[PDB]
Amino acid sequence: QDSLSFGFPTFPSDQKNLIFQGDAQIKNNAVQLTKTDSNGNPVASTVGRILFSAQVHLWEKSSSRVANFQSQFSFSLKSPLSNGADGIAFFIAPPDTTIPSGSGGGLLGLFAPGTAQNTSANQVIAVEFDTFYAQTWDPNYPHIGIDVNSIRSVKTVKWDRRDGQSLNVLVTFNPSTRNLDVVATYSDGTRYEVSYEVDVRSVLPEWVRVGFSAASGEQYQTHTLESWSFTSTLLYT
Amino acid sequence: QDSLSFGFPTFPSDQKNLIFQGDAQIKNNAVQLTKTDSNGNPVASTVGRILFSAQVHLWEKSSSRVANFQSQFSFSLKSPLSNGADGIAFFIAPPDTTIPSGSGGGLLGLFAPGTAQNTSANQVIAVEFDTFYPHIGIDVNSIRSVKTVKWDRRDGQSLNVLVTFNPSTRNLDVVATYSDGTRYEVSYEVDVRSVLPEWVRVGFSAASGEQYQTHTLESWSFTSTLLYT
Ligand SMILES: OC[C@H]1O[C@H](O)[C@@H](O)[C@@H](O)[C@@H]1O
Repeated sequence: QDSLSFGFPTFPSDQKNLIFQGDAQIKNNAVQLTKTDSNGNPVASTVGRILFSAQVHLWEKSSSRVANFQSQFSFSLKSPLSNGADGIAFFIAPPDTTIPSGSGGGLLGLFAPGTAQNTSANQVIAVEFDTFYAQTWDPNYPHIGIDVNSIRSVKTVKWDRRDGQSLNVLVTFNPSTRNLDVVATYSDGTRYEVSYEVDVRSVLPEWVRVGFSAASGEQYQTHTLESWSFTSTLLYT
Repeated sequence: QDSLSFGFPTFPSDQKNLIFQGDAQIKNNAVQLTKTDSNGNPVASTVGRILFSAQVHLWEKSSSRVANFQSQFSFSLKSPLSNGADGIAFFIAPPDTTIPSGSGGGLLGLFAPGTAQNTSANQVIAVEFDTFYPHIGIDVNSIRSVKTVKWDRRDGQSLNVLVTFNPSTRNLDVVATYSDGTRYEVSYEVDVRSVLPEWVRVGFSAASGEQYQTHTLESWSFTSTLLYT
C-alpha cells in the first residue's frame, strides 16, 4: 500500500499485529519493553522490543518515491531508585531484524557490540532517549539522540529524566527536505527539539518495520510504552 | 490497534502485506483474482483471493466497542463470452480463512458445497457481484444472499464501490457506480458481533467455473476505527 496508518490509544492484552521480541510484553494496557517482577518493579539485565507486523513501504526505486511519515508516542520511566538505565528507542529497520547478540545495556538492544559503530555493518535509524546513568561515545549527560547506522548519535540535545512522568514524542520525516524532526514535551510544557538531514534511501531498504526497543544493564528502570500512532504515505520527489 | 487504514491506489507487483490464495496474482498494476493465460485472457475453473496481512479489530467485548469501517474499491470484468462468470466478492472473515475445498464456480471461493447454505457452519460477511439476472448481493454466513438488487454487467468498465458499516445503526451500506453516473444501492441491518470474531481479515474473492471472465481489482482503500456503540 502507498499509505498506511494505525493507532494504539492504549495497549490491551489482546494483541494480534505486534511482534514481541525479548522480554517485551503487555501489562496494564501498556507495553512493558523491559522485564518487571510480580510487584511490577524493574529488574536488571533485560532487553525487549516490539514491531508492527505490517511492513511499511519507505521508498520505491521504481517510481522514485519516498515516504513521508510520522510517529507519535508516549512513554514513562519509573524506578524505586532516584535514577535508572539504560533507555528506550523508537527505530526503523529491515523487516527480519532481531535482537542482536549481546546488545544489552547501552546498546539498547539495537546494535551488536562488535559492529556498534561500524556504519557499513548496520541498517537502522533510531531516536534514542538515553538516561545517562553510569558513565563513552555520546555526551556525558542525559540526552535524546538520532542514530543512523551507529550507536554513536549523529545529533543530540540535552534531556531531563522525570520519574513516572509521561513524555509525548512526535517524530516526522519530510522527503522533500529530508529532515527527520523530533519534538518531545512533558505535560508542563517543557519542550525538547532535535533534527537531522538524512536520505533514508541510502540507509534503509525499500520495505521496513517500525517499533521500539529498550534495555537495562546493571542499572534498571521500567520502559513503559503508553500509546502510539503511526502514518506513512509515499510521495513523489 | 483501535484504528487502521491502508490504501492501494494501484497494485505494483512488489507487495509485502498481501496474502495471495488460489490463482490470485498481480499483473499490470492490478490484482487478477482469477487465472489468465499468456495472452491475458480468462480461463475456466479458477479461484483466487487476497487478504490484507494485518488483522482488523472489528469489535471489542471488554470495552463494548464496535468498528466503523469503510472499504472503497474499483474493479472490471472482461470476457469474450456472452455470459462471463462467476463473480467477485468483498468479504470479511476469521484470520485463518482459506479457500474451502470445492468452492469454485458459483460458490465464489467463499463456501464449501456441504455447508454453503448452513449459516451455523460459516463466519463470513460478503458483498458479491454475481454475473452468472446479474446482481449485487449481501451474504451473511450463507451463499444464499439475505438480499440482492438488480445490477448491470458492463464488459471492461470499472465499477467503483463503497462499502460502509455504521455501528450506531448497524447498517451495512453498499453504493456502486459506473463512470456515467449509473448508481446501485443496497443496505442491510446486521450486528457483526453475533456473526464474526473480534479480530478478522478483509479481502476479495473471485471464481470462474465453466463460464469465465477476468476479475480485476484495480484499487482499494480501507479504514476502520473502534467506536462506542
Ligand atoms: O461457471 C458457471 C458454472 O460452472 C459450473 O457449472 C459450476 O462450477 C458452477 O458453480 C458455475 O456457476
